[PDB]
Amino acid sequence: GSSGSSGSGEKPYVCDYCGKAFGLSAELVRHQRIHTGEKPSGPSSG
Ligand SMILES: [Zn+2]
Repeated sequence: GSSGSSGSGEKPYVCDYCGKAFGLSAELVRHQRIHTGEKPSGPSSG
């Protein structure tokens, strides 16, 4: 039962769907992907 991920600070680019924080917009966009799943070309989803 491991735990503890202290390091990521409050970022200006935080998602609303789930509520994730991202320092760079790119990180936020690529993330939103998890929320938008369509035409999945290849076994990749978790
Ligand atoms: Zn999200």
